[PDB]
Amino acid sequence: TQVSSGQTYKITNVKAGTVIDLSGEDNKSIIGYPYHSGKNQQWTFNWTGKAWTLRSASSGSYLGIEGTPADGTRLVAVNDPFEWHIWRDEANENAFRIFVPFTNYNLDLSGYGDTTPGTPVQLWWTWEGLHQTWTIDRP
Ligand SMILES: CO[C@@H]1O[C@H](CO)[C@@H](O[C@@H]2O[C@H](CO)[C@H](O)[C@H](O)[C@H]2O)[C@H](O)[C@H]1NC(C)=O
Repeated sequence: TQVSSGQTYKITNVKAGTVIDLSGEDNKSIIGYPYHSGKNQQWTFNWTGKAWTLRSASSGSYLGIEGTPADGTRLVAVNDPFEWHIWRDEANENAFRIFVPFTNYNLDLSGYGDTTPGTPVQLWWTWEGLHQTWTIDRP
């Protein structure tokens, strides 16, 4: 399936198999969680003209970040559209990396893709670890 502006997707960690999930505990924290077709596990993509924004299908908040980009920066739901660069992974072209634009920081399921439900999604410097790679497909 092709990723296209206006469409809504789930985003699955290649290492863990859990998906990017807007925590039901606080409707703010971004975690890895097993997929149950929740709307808090579905993200509406928009191409702005220069980057992607990801809108929570349940809350209407956007996938964004907790502070300035760094190793360990938490992802959180934010009010305003937050722009991402999204590229195919170089080794596995069916998967993707999601970067803060013009940085080397990409989404990373913490604990090296810890499968535990509630594992935070964070930024980390880009490297080959598969917990930084994600499939994007229909809910
Ligand atoms: C009423 O308590 C909340 O119930 C929700 C439904 O079971 C639950 O939502 C899930 O949260 C997890 C993360 O903890 C994940 O986001 C799932 O996709 C959600 O369905 C809340 O966690 C419950 N707890 C609290 C404290 O609200």
